[PDB]
Amino acid sequence: NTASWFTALTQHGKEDLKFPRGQGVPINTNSSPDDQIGYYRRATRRIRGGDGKMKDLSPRWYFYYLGTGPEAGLPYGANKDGIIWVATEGALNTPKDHIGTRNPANNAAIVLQLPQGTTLPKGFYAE
Repeated sequence: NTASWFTALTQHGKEDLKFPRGQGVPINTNSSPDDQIGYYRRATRRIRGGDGKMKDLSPRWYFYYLGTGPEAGLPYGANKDGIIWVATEGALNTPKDHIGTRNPANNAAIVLQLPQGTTLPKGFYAE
């Protein structure tokens, strides 16, 4: 009943999303150095195509702070298909339930922006 705080990263290539061991956490001025840790979750959608058959759209990757979201129970590093982990140096490996997720009724999504020098895999674009 709740959404990611940020807009999604859309996967346009065959590469899966992945970041080096200090990159990938979206910028949020209303968060602290301890909170800068979370995961991206892949969300695939299916639509009626041109032949009338079902077809997959491009996968979307949504960021959630650690301890929040559809995989709030997973500890950092947990093995699960469709889940990739990110953290910045100094972040605390504790659940961020104090941040939680977004209610689109009273909060717009934060435009996802990565800090200067973030290395993305092929098929991903940083605004």
